[PDB]
Amino acid sequence: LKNSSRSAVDPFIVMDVMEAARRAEEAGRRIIHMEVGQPGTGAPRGAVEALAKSLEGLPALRQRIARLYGEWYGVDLDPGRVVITPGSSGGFLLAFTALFDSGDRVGIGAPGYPSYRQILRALGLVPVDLPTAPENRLQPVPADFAGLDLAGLMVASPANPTGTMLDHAAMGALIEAAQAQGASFISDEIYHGIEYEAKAVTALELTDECYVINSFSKYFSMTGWRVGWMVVPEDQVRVVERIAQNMFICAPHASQVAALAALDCDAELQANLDVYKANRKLMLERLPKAGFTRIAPPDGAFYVYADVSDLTDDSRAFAAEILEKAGVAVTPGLDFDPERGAGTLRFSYARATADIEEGLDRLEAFMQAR
Repeated sequence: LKNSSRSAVDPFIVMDVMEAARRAEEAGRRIIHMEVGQPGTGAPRGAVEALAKSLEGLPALRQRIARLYGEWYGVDLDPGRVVITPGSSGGFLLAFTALFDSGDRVGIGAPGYPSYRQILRALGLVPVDLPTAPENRLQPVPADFAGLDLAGLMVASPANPTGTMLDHAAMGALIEAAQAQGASFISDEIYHGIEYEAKAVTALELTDECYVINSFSKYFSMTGWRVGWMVVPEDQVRVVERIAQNMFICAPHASQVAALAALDCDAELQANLDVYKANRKLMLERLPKAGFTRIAPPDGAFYVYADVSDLTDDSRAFAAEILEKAGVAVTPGLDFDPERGAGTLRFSYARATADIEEGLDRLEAFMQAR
């Protein structure tokens, strides 16, 4: 069988460390997992209870999400504009299908989420990586795409892998600039909720002419459940609905029952966030001490993105050495930034505080002996 061009997506560099981590554990070694981009926790107890009862999208879930926009952002949102998706992959599929045609160019910041470029290519679209600068908080600025003919622009705040966020001014400027050159604006708000001192800004606070993509996988701690949502303009709901119907793309009902309930599990989800707050405090104090002195500001999410060019020429080899010798799994930067990632690393602090404490001890000892 002959394969297509769109099928030649790139294998994730992080697979070397994750498999090596699995091999380490099979041989008997406890590894501290600082490589995963998912919460250490499962679905909140109230979500699990709700599903268990039922065993013994959804209008109520759309309505509950709409309420979240008022309570979190002071945005009055019609639930008719909330589309329930099978997660963020589903949201990206639906957004890109609604908005772009074969060969359309879509601007994405580098460093960024590895799957953006791959999903765009897989659909016959053209990802255009925008190398972002430290002085710009590793977020795109209008100048980054003023020279580029783009059909769309995608931004993330808090971002993977950096944790950096876009404040109201930064988001406004981006939206104004996108709109002015005909680039459809997509706001990835998947890590909203996982926030420290900076307040997340929904693109809905600045415009309705945007697609917002979200998920229950992060703050709501339902990674694995394949449920999320998107918000689209009033005039775009029917476009999305027909695609979702005609392509049968929707969240499992079991997952929708759980997510409805998860939205009211504020106490548990804030407890998870207290853990992230404690771990972040530890990362910020102890990583410099270990030799990781150049990091992007971890405004939100649970990542630290480090420039390690003083320590190594090849973050892939360096991550492998950290695993072998320190028993700590970290992610090379190459998946996020193919041009500059050989000199960067991403740490995740989504695990228990004791695991982070342990990870930092291991890192410190390794870097001393190195």
